[PDB]
Amino acid sequence: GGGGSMFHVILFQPEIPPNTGNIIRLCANAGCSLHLIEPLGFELDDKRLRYHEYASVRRYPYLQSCLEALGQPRLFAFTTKGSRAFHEVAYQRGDAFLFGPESRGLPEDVRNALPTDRRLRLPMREGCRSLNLSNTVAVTVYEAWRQLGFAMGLPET
Amino acid sequence: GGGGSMFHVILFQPEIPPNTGNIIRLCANAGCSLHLIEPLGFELDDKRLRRAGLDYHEYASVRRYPYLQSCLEALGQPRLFAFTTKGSRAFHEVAYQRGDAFLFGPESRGLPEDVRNALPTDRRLRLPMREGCRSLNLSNTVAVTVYEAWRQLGFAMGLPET
Repeated sequence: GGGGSMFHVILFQPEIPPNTGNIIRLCANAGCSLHLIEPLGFELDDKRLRYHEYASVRRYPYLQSCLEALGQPRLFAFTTKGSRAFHEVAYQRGDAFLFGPESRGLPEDVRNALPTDRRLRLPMREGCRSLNLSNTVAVTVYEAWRQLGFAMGLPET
Repeated sequence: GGGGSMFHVILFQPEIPPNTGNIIRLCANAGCSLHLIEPLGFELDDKRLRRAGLDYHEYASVRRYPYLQSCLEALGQPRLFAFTTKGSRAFHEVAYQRGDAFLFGPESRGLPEDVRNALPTDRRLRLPMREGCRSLNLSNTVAVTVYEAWRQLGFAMGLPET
């Protein structure tokens, strides 16, 4: 209902309002909770992407405040610097997924607080541009959701 | 056998440029060609793509057509799947294969009824959703669709398959 959701999506200092808009819609369709680590590059009444599709959007001053509030969930970081392909992991309910901001990496110190096998990467072809952040989150969430059989409800608390 | 990209992504009358900006990056990363059925809701041509920074290898795979049928003929009539909320079959039940083409409707309207029904029922696919939700963003739908099909092919990166 408000944190008993399937996965937790954590955006570290996101910068571009439409991306976060599209991630809110994605988390709604997939039953995930969304968490934003300040500072943000936009305020949360802008540009409404297109009542309460968004009310399930928490913001926090620091990564650690978010993770305390969530109960220290199993955490994976999704970075181009990953040591391991995202699809090799056995995801499970309550896992948290941490993504960096659009125009920069996730800080070195955040990435290195995670075990090596939990710094994950999507298949990035050589010489290519980065993927859009929202598409990255969608692909990550839908792969983890697929491993759970696209389960819709139980529990919906 | 006449497929030199992994998949073919076809946008029917795309309206919102950032969605197509995002899908160009996804197709480049996954090794897919991208085809846009006119009219578009925005400007797109090789000069604009070059002003963005794409060189010949990258924007040669981004092409426009007048009609859906003109596009399919240019591709050799590949197996075609259409991705819609009115689909009958869940998108993850298909066994995809190299050279498959994926058709997506516009942001505002979804595919024309006559386009959707031109396809066999078992190739009208839907993505899973919470009950009573609005569709996913068009570029998220494409990303999610392509990466599931690509996962089935082991994420083969530019493998020299015929």
